[PDB]
Amino acid sequence: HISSQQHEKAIKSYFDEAQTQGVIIIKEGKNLSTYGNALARANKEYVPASTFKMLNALIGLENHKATTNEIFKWDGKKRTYPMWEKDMTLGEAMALSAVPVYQELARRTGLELMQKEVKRVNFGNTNIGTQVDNFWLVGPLKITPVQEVNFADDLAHNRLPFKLETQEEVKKMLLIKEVNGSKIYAKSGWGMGVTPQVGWLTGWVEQANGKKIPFSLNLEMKEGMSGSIRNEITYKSLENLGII
Ligand SMILES: *[B]([O])([O])[C]([C][C])[N]S(=O)(=O)[C]C1=[C]C(C([O])=O)=[C][C]=[C]1
Repeated sequence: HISSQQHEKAIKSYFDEAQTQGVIIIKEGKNLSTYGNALARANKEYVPASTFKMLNALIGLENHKATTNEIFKWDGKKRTYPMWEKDMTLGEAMALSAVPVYQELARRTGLELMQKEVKRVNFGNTNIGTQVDNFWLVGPLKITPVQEVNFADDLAHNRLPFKLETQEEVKKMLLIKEVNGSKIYAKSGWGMGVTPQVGWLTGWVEQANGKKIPFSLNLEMKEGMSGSIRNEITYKSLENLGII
């Protein structure tokens, strides 16, 4: 019974109250819906930041640069965050957003193959530049929220150009929340190497009946915001729309 005006006002208020500017794009079948407090962000380009780990993992597994059980050993050097000072599989590194592990994977893939594969998937502006280990953090690779939700839609439905098994293995790494009978698969991003900083949460809800509803949240991370605001706004928005 809830009007579209009320859903739009509610979701906008979640971004307003977090003192940020952002959008969340929802896709139902082929139809995009855009909510939030800065709708024009929907077709603007931002660095993908750690959302690129979804594609990095697909590329590295497909090309035999790692297995899902391989343990990437911590090299013993101090990390930016202490939670990264440990040995990790790709899936554990996905959950911790452990940049160093995915930088190792990118170096195994190498610039030539990485560029070919990013072009082959047609991800964002497709440009990785000359540095195989940081192009998703500081540019030149960029992507819009519409492109991110369409990438999530492709992955959720096994439509990316990788083996089915590769896509299933990466999707298993993305389960972040179980709500009643729904499952939320997503990857966060926080681009601290750019100004303004960008925050992302891109993924999909798998409902109990099996329908998959992709989404992409994109906002501005401000001084002293918590990363959990990305999750909190996303979950509140999905709940307001009755998706979870
Ligand atoms: B990534 O998560 O976006 C990674 C590389 C840009 N972000 S970071 O290392 O600069 C800060 C960070 C963010 C997150 C997150 O949840 O996205 C997790 C750990 C560290």
